[PDB]
Amino acid sequence: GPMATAVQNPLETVVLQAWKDISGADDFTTTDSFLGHGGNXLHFVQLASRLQKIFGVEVSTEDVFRHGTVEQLARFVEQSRDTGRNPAAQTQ
Repeated sequence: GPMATAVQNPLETVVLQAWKDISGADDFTTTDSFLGHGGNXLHFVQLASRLQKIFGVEVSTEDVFRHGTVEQLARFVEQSRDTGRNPAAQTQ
């Protein structure tokens, strides 16, 4: 479902959709955790750089491992996507 599951992130719905294709976890939700649902270490690597494409943001294994959930991934991504470059550039 296009942007069906969106817990305050319109993006998070594409993130788990990748994991469904990568690992095959169809019953993986956005607020659910990869590692809590059972994830394979190399698939985090694949996922990360897969997400990097659809996010347009620099994503490596570190981030998908740290946030644990695609909800918390989209949480930072949507902000990085909105702000673009120059991290936290205030008083522009």
